[PDB]
Order: sequence, then structure tokens, then C-alpha cells
Amino acid sequence: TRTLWTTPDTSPNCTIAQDKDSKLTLVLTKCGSQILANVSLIVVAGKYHIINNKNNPEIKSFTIKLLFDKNGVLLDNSNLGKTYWNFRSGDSNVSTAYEKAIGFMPNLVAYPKPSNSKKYARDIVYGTIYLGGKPDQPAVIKTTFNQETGCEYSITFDFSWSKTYENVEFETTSFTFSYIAQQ
Amino acid sequence: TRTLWTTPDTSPNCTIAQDKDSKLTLVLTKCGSQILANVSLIVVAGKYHIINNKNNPEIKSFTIKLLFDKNGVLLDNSNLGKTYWNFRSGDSNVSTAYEKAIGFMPNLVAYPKPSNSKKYARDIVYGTIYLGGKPDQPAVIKTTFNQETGCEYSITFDFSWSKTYENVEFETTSFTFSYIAQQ
Amino acid sequence: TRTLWTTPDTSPNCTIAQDKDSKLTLVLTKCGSQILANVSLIVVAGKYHIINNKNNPEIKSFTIKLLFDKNGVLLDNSNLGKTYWNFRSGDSNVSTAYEKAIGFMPNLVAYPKPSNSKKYARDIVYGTIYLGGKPDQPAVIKTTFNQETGCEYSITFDFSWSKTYENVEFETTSFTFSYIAQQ
Repeated sequence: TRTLWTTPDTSPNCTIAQDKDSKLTLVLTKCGSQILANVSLIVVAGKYHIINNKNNPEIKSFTIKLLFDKNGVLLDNSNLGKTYWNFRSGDSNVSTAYEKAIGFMPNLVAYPKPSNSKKYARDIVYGTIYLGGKPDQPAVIKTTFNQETGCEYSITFDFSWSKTYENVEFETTSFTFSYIAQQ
Repeated sequence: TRTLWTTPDTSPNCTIAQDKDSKLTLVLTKCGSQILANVSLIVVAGKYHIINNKNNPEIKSFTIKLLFDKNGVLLDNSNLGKTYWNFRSGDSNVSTAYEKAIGFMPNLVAYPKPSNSKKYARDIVYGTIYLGGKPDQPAVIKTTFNQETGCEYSITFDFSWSKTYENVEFETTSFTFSYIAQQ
Repeated sequence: TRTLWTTPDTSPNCTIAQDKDSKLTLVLTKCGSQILANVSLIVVAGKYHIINNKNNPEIKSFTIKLLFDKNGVLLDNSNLGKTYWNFRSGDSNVSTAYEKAIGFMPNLVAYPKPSNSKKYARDIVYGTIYLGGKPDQPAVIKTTFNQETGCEYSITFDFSWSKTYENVEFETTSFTFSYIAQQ
């Protein structure tokens, strides 16, 4: 499978700025032609952990890329660690190894490659999450489909602020969206 | 079925202002009592294609109506073209229009018809999409259930901008919501 | 089952400020590891029915708590009435009470208890609903998971305004979100 996730375990699984500096809590759940997605992010390390824009005003956005082969396995030059990401059983993920989740991938027809044809804005799903769950502390999470090259399919999360933040931990609220499946 | 959609093909399928001037990319996917919906809009023609509010400040909202008989077939005086809209098999629809679509329709109990009784606002699901996928360029998408007359069921999208736009193509981001099913 | 709901009937089922003063229209629908949730609120009685902030500027937020035992039955010191809340069969509920809908519950792993650790903000799902479906009249709906004590699981809705409202009926638009299931 119903579900292809990174375990909810919060053992860091994502490399933004330095090795295993973050936990991306992505959960994809197939309902026929739509994948239902729930996403969250805890930076625990280095750049992007604590934000001081009085210090570093240049720092106010970053990116996490998920790339996939013709089959839909995570290509290990994705920001996300390949081991934790696999179809879920219970509190774990069937262990074994991931293979053949096509149609967990976003539809190429619906969400074309940049090369294949002129892209429209339906490729994108803007959402807003909140740092520390504080209403005064929002940030944007622009999810973008099959727009990376060096892969057959992409999901790519772009995080951005626009507010000058002084000592704010980048741990987000949950956000939910859907996209159209390849099959 | 799982899914009732307009093909993602982007061959114009919707009549807002003039014949086939737009592509409504609606995708309904039944999860028991809830329909999970993903919606997008590309205007390609005439009024509402390029927005100049310096020229036409009066122009900042329009409407797309989906009407359904007792059975849940699109009544062909809906803004959406009746041919492209049918239960999905592959990237097409078996290309013979459906007969038994009910319970893709929004619940009359939950979302009543405009009776004498006190009407509550739970009929409505406000969302925000973004023109050209630009954060500076938002617009509203008020989805409204079973409030149109001359039909048994309605889904109706109301698009509005508070913002004075100078030469902006009305092509939207994806937006996802859910409603309660009739059956 | 697919669905665990409060009937869509407008018969008050929730106690905010005084006995049965409100109708919470909560609808949980299991798609594997994610619950897809649709929520609405009609206050019909007493404090929080009509809002005058010229009169009572102190009044601009309130809370509805859903509590669950190890098994996932609503504990009857929840704001929501235990009788109307049960797995859906037609537009009714088989009128025989459920025990142990676990995995309609939010995951403890994902959404931990306030257990003496660093708590992260992924517990929370901020949304905005609109009073009377009027764009000028928004309110916030901070949904928060497993953060209440005297229970094994919690869903808790926090409603807040920040705008001075003069004679506004607190009846909301629908709002849709998802959380990760326990199992």
C-alpha cells in the first residue's frame, strides 16, 4: 505494498549540507492513480540546523532531491539515504531490498520531463510548513515532479523562508499533498 | 474504477469564456467514503488567458461548473467537455462514456442542496494555487458542493485573485482536497 | 471498515463550552499507513456560537480533544460525544459500538507522547478554515497528535482567530489533512 515510506524512526536519513544532517519523513500511499503523500523535515546538524539571518542573511533556502531509475528505485545520488527508503511492513519496511515501484512515481504524461515537452506549472504543489510549530515562523515547501535530469523520475522538495529568522531550529510541521501516478 | 478523471493529455477540454479555451485537470479517486481530488487549470485562449488588471481591473474571477444527473454523469451544459471525462483505464478511459458513476458524487446529507433549511459553510473547501508556479502570484480556488440548480449534484470551482496582475498567463499549480462521497 | 466518522447529521455531537453546543464533522478513512481526514465545525450554542470581539476581545480561541485507550475507543472525557462516533455503514454506523480501532490512531513512533524527550513539530498539521465561507473571515485549525495525557492516543483541534470579529457565526469550511497510522 500500500505504502512506500522512510521509517518514522527519526534516525537521520538525509544529507542536505553534510552527511546524515537531517530526517526527511516522507510517506507515499497508493490510492489507484493518485499517490497520497505526507512529508516533514528535521535538520539536526550543521548549516540549516539553527537559522541566524542576522549572521547569514544569504542562507534562506535549500533543496532535497529524490531521483528514480526506469523501475522507480531511489538513485543513490539523491539527498535521501537509499537504505531506509523501501515499502513498509509494521514499524519497519519488509527489510530485504526495494525493487519495481513504478506507479509510485509521478506520471510523465501529467508531469513531463523538461526535455520531452514544454512544462506547465501543474508540475508543482506549493505548501507551507511552520518551524517549531510556531505560527509566526512559516517556511515554504515547493514539491516539483520529474524536473530533475540524470534520472527517469524526480520528486524534489525546495524549502524557502523570506522572513529574517534569529536562532530558529529547522524542524517542520507535517504537510500532505497528492500527485498523479505513472500507472 | 478506482479513479474518474479528465485525461492528463492537456488538449483543451473546458469552456470558461469561449469554446475549448482551457484544460481542467481534475482527478477523483475513491477511498471508501472520501473522494481524494487533485485539480489544476490551464487557460490557453481569450479572456482569462493573459491577465492585465491595469487594463481590465474589473476582471479578477471566473467559474467552472460540473453538473450531474441522479446517476452522476456530467450534464453537457457543464463548463467541462463531456467526452474527455470518464473512468480511467491506462492514460485513457476505454473511450465509451460511463453509466454507473454515483459515490464519486459529493454526499447530499453532508453537502445539502439549497433547501429552506439553514445552510452551513462545510459545503466549501477554500484552497490557494499559484500562477506560473511563482510564489508572488497566488489565486484562490473555492470548491463548492451541490449548490448549483438544474442538476442532482454539483462540483463548482470559483477562481479569484485579490492582486493586480500585469500580463500573467493563468496556468495554475496542482491543488489537492477531499470531500465525503454520497455512497 | 474503510471509514470511521461522526455521522454527517447536523445533530450536535460535541461539547466545547457547554453540553452538546457544537457539531464536529470528523471523517477518518484508512488508506494503508495514512488516515485521510476531513473536518468541519458548527457551533450552534452558547459561547463560541456568535463571536463579538468588540464585546469579548479576550475570546478568540478554543479546543476540541479526542482521546483513545490502548485499543482506540473514544474515552468519554473527550469533547466529542462517544455515541455518534463509530465505523460508518450506509449514512449510519451499524449502531453497535466499535472496540479497538487501533491503526485509525496516529502512530506513537511518528507522533510520540510528551515523554521527557525533545518533542519535534511534525506532531502538528496547521490548516486555515473560513467562517461562513467568507474569505475576509479566516480562522486557524492546528491539529495535534498524541500530546494529551490521560490516554494512549490523542487527536486535538485548536481553533484561533487574531482578527476582531463582530457578530460572526462559528460555522467552518471543510478542511482535509492526513496523518501516519499506528498500524
